[PDB]
Amino acid sequence: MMTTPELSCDVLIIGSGAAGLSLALRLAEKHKVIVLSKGPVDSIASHVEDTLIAGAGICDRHAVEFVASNARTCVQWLIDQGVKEVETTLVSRAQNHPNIQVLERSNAVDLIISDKMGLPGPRRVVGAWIWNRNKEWVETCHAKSVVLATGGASKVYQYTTNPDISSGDGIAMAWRAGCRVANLEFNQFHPTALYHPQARNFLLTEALRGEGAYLKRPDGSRFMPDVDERGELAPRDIVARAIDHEMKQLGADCMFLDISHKPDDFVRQHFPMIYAKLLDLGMDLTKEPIPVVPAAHYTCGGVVVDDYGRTDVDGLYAIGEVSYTGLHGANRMASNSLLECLVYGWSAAMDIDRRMPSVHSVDALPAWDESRVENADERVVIQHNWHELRLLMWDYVGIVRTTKRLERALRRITMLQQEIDEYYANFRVSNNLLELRNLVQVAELIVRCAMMRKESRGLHFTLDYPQQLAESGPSILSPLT
Ligand SMILES: N[C@@H](CC(=O)O)C(=O)O
Repeated sequence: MMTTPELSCDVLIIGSGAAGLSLALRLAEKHKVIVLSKGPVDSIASHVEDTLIAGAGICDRHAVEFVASNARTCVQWLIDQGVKEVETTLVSRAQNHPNIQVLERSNAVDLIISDKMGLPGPRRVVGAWIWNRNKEWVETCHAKSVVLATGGASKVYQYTTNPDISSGDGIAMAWRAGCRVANLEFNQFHPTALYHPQARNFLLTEALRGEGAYLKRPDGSRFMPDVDERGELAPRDIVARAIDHEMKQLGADCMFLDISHKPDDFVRQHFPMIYAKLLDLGMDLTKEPIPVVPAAHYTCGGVVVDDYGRTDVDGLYAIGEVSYTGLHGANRMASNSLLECLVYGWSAAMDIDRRMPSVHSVDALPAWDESRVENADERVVIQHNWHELRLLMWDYVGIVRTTKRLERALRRITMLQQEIDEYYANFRVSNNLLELRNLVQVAELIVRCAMMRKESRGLHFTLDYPQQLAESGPSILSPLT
């Protein structure tokens, strides 16, 4: 049962995006930090008002003012660290810091909570079990504090702009550890991702439509003027809903983006990189329409945190897209996702620093169960379930929602949960199984938040409740009820 941990640190940071790496640089000035990477590593007043408007009336004003007031000093700190040229600096710094150990190709399995090993005092995180992909075994990491910085949950959807950072593992682990989550119905979709077998999540920018690109049905006709007087210039969420409608109504695999009516020099001049990438895949931006589908892009909800980035579990923090701070409300304003992870990283660091002397090391932790069950055919079904989840979320908790579609999603999600419990119990850990467990867990939370909201607001659009409620707030789920 109890054994000496393979790994020990003062702060375990799960996730290696901008949020995780910038917090790592802050804390590693004083503390031993491990970073787990899944793969290779205007006035304040107007910002506040713009954020509140973007959030469609359910922003937490306290959080909005917190981020807007501290934005400039936290961005200056980032610049002084030596500044996606931000990622180049952060990755280089994190890999060359004496007090940071970057562990690549390692997946957190679950958080180790003190009350499950008879430690006295209020329950707190004391470490995590970690799947080492190169060694194919589960290790134990002792940590005095743990920070979730794993990104969002967009991978629950079959189309996603950034799959490698959107598996929802931080949200699922926090839920299993007893944390509230919130606002998981507010998922931002990019309207025009390239639909091609070798697209590698390539995005067609809205600048194409800004310069006059048309959005076409498979038969060549333009659908945007039929639904919005601004046509292809409508706001992002309106374009995404229209594409979703056309695809589902027509049973079409994709819509099409076409600038071919513009002269060829106009196209090559304004979008040289887009023109270059598409001809490499066999598509001519100056002659033919480009196949596009919407794609899940950003999770405005997540693990509930306070001003310090503290979750409901002592010692456990969450910053960046994995967290729900209240900053965003029902939608996202562009620049706020970076400001959020800098400001809450600063305040998390302050709290972690002040808390550290009171935390005493644990010299023995519960080892991972043997988990030796193996059936090769059942292992293949894990992949079927993974695809089934991502498709049902696209259909039933997608861009356009209805009450009856949400019911179908919850029914299937519940079935998958019960099957996972029944069929994969004590299965040997694998990346696919961990991802399936987490995707299904977070899908349940997403659909339960979407079902709670009896109105259309921001990123939550339901045909059954087209209007906004006069008074509203966030959708909060508790695992303790
Ligand atoms: N904090 C990053 C994403 C992340 O790593 O959570 C951003 O949204 O800018």
